[PDB]
Amino acid sequence: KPWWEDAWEVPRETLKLVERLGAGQAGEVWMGYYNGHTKVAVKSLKQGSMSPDAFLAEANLMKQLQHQRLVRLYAVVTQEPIYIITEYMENGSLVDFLKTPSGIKLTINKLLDMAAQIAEGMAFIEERNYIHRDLRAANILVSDTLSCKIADFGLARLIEDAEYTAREGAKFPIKWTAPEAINYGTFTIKSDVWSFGILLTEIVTHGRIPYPGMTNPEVIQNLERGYRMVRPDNCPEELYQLMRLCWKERPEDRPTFDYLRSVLEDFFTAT
Repeated sequence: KPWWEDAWEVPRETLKLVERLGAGQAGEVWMGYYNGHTKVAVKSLKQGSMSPDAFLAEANLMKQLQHQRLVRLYAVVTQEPIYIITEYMENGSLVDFLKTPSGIKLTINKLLDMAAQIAEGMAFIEERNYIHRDLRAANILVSDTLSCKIADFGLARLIEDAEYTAREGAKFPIKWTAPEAINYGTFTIKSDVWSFGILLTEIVTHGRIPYPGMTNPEVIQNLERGYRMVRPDNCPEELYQLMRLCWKERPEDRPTFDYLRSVLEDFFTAT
């Protein structure tokens, strides 16, 4: 729908940017207010860094994925400078939140609860035939009530058949990416499953880098031998075994997100 009929377009006058939340080569993210009273996050495009069409594509996809466990699209301003306005998550990225005084104090029970919330959002993404491709603790946002939501849908894609193939020179974070994706550029919801297992290690170590003390080549070498990440310190064996399921060799042997959600809720409502 053209902007003049688009229920999501808002005049830029409705927004007041107050504090920078994040910055990058492609733009910034600011906390601001919509119509004076409503707190929101505003993602601005750094003019020239990337195509505006590319930037806006993420908003168009978010329109198709509305769910409580996914950061919600609020509005867009499609005239330059362009903005994607979204739901504000007070405690920022989970990977950062877990290192704060509040985060450090969380019990394993609350961490299990948070993992279950994340699996619940991915189960929605899964059932709608989408994939995220950048599932890591940096991309999980935390609300003021310590509820988690999936964010950053830049790489997210609608899966027509069963797989999306990235193009030749596409590069991805080796430590979080599934081997078939590193090797063949092939992504499916099972690749996200692999990433979730890695994400679980980030939750339990309060934000530590996965595969401690290893470089990317060492990670690849170890994986190809049949090894997986060494048990993190103070990681409940039940959770470690759930991670191992996420890291099954064959994509088809990895569980669904709805299965992971169900198990993590049992773990939580046990601890």
